[PDB]
Amino acid sequence: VLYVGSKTKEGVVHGVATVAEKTKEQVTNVGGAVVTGVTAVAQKTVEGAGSIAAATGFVKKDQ
Amino acid sequence: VLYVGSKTKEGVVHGVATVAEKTKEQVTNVGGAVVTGVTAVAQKTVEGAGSIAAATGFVKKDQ
Amino acid sequence: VLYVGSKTKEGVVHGVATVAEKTKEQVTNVGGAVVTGVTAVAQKTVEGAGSIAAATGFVKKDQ
Amino acid sequence: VLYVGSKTKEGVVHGVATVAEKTKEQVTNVGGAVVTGVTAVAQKTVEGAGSIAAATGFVKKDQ
Amino acid sequence: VLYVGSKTKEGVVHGVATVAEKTKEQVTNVGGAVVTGVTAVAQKTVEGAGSIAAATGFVKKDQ
Amino acid sequence: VLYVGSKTKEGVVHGVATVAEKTKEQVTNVGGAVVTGVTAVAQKTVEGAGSIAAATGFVKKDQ
Repeated sequence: VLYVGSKTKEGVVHGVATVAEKTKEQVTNVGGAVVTGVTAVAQKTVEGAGSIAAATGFVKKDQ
Repeated sequence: VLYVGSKTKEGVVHGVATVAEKTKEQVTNVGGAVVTGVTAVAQKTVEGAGSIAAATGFVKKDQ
Repeated sequence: VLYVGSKTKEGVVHGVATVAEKTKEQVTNVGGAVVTGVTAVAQKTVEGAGSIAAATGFVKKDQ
Repeated sequence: VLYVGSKTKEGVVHGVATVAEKTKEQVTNVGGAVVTGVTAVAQKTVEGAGSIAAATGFVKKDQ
Repeated sequence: VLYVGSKTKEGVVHGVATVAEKTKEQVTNVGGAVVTGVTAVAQKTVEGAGSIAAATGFVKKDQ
Repeated sequence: VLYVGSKTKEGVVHGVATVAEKTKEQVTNVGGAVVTGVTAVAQKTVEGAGSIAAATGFVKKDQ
């Protein structure tokens, strides 16, 4: 018995109950980015950059 | 018994109950990006960049 | 018994119950990108960049 | 326009999301009654006795 | 316009999200009554006795 | 416009989110009554006796 990786739990979501009552919901975007309504998300990365809900703007490079 | 990778659980979502009552819901986009309504998502990456709900804008490169 | 990869669970979604009542739902796009309504999605990548719901804008390269 | 019975809603269940993870579940009965696991039930009675989940025991009448 | 019964809502359940994780669950009954696990139930009665989850015992009548 | 019964809401349950994690749960009954786990229940009665979760014992009548 070495158990280098034994019974683990990483990057895990469980047992989520959610209600959302909304009569009106609007999103208006003119350029850029909008991220809305992220729920019950799990991720695991090995040797990388992990972004869950990352809104980024204009990425310009002018020479 | 070495169990290098034994009984694990990574990048996992389980047991999610969700209700969403919305009489109206609009999204208006003019250029750029919009990400909405991501639920119960799981991902695992090995040697890579993992993005779940990533809205990015204009990626320009001018020379 | 070496069990290098034993009984594992990665990039997994299970046991999801979802209700969505919406009388009206509109999406208006004029250029760019829109991603909406992603639910119960699982992915695993090995040596790659994994994106689940990634809206990206104008990717220009001018010389 | 009299609208004696207009747009009503009585004895109604709507928009229910439910998850139930149970590895083991036993019921042992020796006489009597057992009622278990009633979900999302609606009833309307007019001039009567309405019982949804009513477990009753030995109803004896000896003379 | 009299609207004796106009737009009403009585005996109504809506928008319920529920999760239940139970590794073991036992019920042992020896005579009598047991009522368990009633969820999202609606009832309306007119001129009657309404019981939702009513466990009653031995109803004896001896003469 | 008389609006004897206008837009009302009576005996109503809405917008309930519930999680319940229980590794073990036992009920042992020997005669009598047991009522457990009633959630999100609505009732309306007109000219009657309304009981939601009413456990009653031995109802004897001896002559």
